[PDB]
Amino acid sequence: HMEQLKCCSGILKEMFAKKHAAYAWPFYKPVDVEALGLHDYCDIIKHPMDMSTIKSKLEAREYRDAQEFGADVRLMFSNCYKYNPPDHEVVAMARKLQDVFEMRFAKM
Ligand SMILES: CCS(=O)(=O)Nc1ccc(Oc2ccc(F)cc2F)c(-c2cn(C)c3c(=O)[nH]ccc23)c1
Repeated sequence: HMEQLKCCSGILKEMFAKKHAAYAWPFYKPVDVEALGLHDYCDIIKHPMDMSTIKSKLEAREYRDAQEFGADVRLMFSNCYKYNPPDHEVVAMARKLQDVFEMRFAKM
């Protein structure tokens, strides 16, 4: 669990890395529903999640294990797939970032 949670910090650090920035940047912070004018976002997405919130939960030792960390990462992606139409550019970006996560998560 302790070394597992250190590995999860490594995965999140890679997701924040410069080489993935072109598709990862919309996931860096909570979706700003007000600034973006997404008036129905909170109605559709009951549990918003983003990379800064996951980073804070890891630092606060809120995750019991890798499975709990992985569930929040998958929630962030699931929210994006649920809210948006399948052809939305942000959905294409979420899948590219999910490619990064799934590889690392499966090999830990
Ligand atoms: C850093 C968080 S922020 O809120 O500070 N910045 C920000 C700015 C633009 C955004 O939108 C797009 C981003 C890239 C595109 F290629 C198309 C977009 F429309 C979003 C955004 C993020 N997510 C998960 C969604 C989503 O799920 N649907 C709609 C919008 C968004 C967030």
